[PDB]
Amino acid sequence: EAFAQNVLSKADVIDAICIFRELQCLTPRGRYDIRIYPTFLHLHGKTFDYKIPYTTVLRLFLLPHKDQRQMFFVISLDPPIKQGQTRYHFLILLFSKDEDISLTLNMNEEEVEKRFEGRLTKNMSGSLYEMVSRVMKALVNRKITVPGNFQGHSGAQCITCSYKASSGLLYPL
DNA sequence: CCCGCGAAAAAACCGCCAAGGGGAAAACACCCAAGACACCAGGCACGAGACAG
Repeated sequence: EAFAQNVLSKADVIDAICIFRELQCLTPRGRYDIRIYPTFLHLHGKTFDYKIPYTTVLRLFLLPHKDQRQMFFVISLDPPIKQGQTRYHFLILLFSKDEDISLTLNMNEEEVEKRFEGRLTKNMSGSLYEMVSRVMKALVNRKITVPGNFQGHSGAQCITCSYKASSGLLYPL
């Protein structure tokens, strides 16, 4: 804080709409902060960084976990973000239902009303996954797909099955 | 039906295979396995309980 104050005392600072710090990502793997912009999102990592325009997004999927304790937030990309010799077709995020948050936008009330048409507010609070879903919806306009009318025998909304030498969850959307 | 329907001499220009299907070698990528890098979250240590004792 002292260094920041010393910097501000000499600089003339004039941005991101909202910044989520450290969100459990599964594809790619690791903790990544997410900065929101009017036309894209900056996925900042401890080493690698990516920038996904909203024009590249195709679908947003919000799925529950088999144990009913976690939430999967999937973003379908196009073109896929590239990293050396690998291309990711989906951005997967993992959240916990008991992981709340309180966010405040970097905009004013009237500007938010004009931009998001009242879909968002200057200050919000609620579950982390709910907040991310609401923000991404208000940004992309695409509706977030949710599980259908399927309910497995174990009461879960998916089936545990293998695929390409790897276990995982299959959701009938 | 078969066969014939004059001796010839000179010149010129046009006629100059193309496809469908089978096979060989090559790359072209899928699948599988193993190593090395980023990192993150799980154990250890410490404070601060607090709650039975």
